[PDB]
Formats: sequence, C-alpha cells, structure tokens
Amino acid sequence: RQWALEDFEIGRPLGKGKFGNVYLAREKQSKFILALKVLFKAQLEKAGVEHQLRREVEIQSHLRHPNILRLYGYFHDATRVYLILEYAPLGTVYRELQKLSKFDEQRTATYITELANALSYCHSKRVIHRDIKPENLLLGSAGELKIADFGWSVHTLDYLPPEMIEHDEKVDLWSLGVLCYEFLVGKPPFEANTYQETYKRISRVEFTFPDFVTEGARDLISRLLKHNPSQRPMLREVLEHPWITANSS
Ligand SMILES: Cc1cc(CN2CCN(c3c(Br)cnc4nc(-c5ccc(N6CCN(C)CC6)cc5)[nH]c34)CC2)no1
Repeated sequence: RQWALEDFEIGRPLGKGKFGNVYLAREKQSKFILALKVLFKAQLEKAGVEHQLRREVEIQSHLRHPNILRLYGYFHDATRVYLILEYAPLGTVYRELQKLSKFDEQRTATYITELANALSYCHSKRVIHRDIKPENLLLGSAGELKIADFGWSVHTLDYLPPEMIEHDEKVDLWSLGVLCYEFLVGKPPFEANTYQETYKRISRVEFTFPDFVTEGARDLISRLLKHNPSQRPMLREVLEHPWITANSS
C-alpha cells in the first residue's frame, strides 16, 4: 500500500532526534494510533545513511515478535521520509529508569528475559541489532518491553563490545550484559566522562559492583561481560540461568 502524509493527523511529538523526530499520529480512515518517524532527505544525505534506512526498513518490516516494535509501513515526499511505526504508550525504558533511579531484580529479570526472547527470535534469522540501550527499548500498554530503532541491525560507546569498537549474534549478549547492570545500578558499567576514557575501560573490562548487587546477579553480568565473544552464553542458558529464572516473569 502506497501512502501519503495527508492520511494522518498529528498529535504531540514523542521525541526529537538528530535526523528528525517522532510525532504521535492517527490514521484518518481506521482512526488507528501509532508513532510516525519523520526524517529529512537532506539530513540523511549530508551524513550518507540512505542505506541504514534501506536496511532498517528492509528489516524491521520483515519482522513480527511481541517484544519487537512493528514497523507498519513507509512512504516519503519531496524532502522527508516517513516511517509508520507501532506505538508504545508507556514510553521508553530510559525514562522509566531515570524517572525512578534503578530497577529491582524482578523488574530487571523480566525485561532481560523479554529482551532475550526478543533477541532469540531476531538471531533466529541471524539478525543482530547492535544498537541496544534503554533509550531503544519501549513499553507497550501492558507494560511489555519492545525493542526499536534499527540503525545498525544487520547480519556513544557505553553498550558496544570490544569486537565492535575495534561480530556475530554475540555482540548483543555483551550489550545485554551492560544493559542489565545499568538496570540494577543506574549507570552503565563503564560510564566514563570522556569518550576515550571509556574505550579504555571497555577495552579492558573494568567495572565494579556496589555492595548491593546481590547474588548471581553479579555472576550473570560477569558471565555476559566477556571480552572473548565466544565465551558468552546464549539466550537459552540465560533465560535458563537461575537468577533470571527465579526473578523473571
Ligand atoms: C528521529 C527520532 C527518534 C526519536 C526517539 N523516539 C523513539 C521512540 N518514540 C516512540 C515510539 Br517510535 C513509539 N511509541 C512511543 N511512546 C512514547 C512515549 C509515550 C509517553 C511518554 N510520556 C511523556 C510525558 N509523560 C510524563 C509520561 C510519559 C513519552 C514517550 N514514545 C514513543 C518517540 C521517541 N525521536 O525522534
């Protein structure tokens, strides 16, 4: 189905990005709610990424898990391009997170699992995201976890493993590692004040749990945060892992 801007009304702007921004919008015929990524041909050009968006659409489209954000369609005009996206009412995890400091274990566990399955499905198609971070995981109405923004979902550093900063489905695991940490602590294991400062920390795997990071939580994160990609688990062992198991939903 070939679209056109004139088909939707426009609610508030959910966010504003470098390349454009996202407005709440409703489809005029079915009165259907969704988010609507808006981006500028000019801006995409001047940074040369017409590809990540051939290859974000070619992808997100082809995909259908609960925990992944369904890209419904696409179209463009003279100057900008429109992505017709699913809409997650409860906002981003990032906001949830900084909104309330850190997450309890259950909450964390859950997300991770969902995340994991979400991931497990993706890699079932040997697809890897490589852009995972709280500000890319949204919350559906039921409060579910949806993963979005496929800038670099092929086949700032806080979340990227060594392999990348210097890769197969491994990459993600690592990030999942980082991600878990933040969730429980409030910051990424390597948060550094300086770009180059970080690279160092990440390159060398220099993180340290506060006392309250009880349990094989501490374990799990270590288990994940390996420099040797081939030595991280798989989602299976992960959802399986007790601490997840005991706490997840
Ligand atoms: C270009 C560009 C990228 C972005 C980043 N966005 C990606 C995700 N965005 C949303 C998408 Br796509 C789908 N559903 C969304 N729902 C929200 C949302 C919902 C509620 C709230 N509030 C704000 C006010 N309040 C205190 C309660 C919670 C915030 C966000 N965002 C969604 C948008 C951002 N931007 O341009």
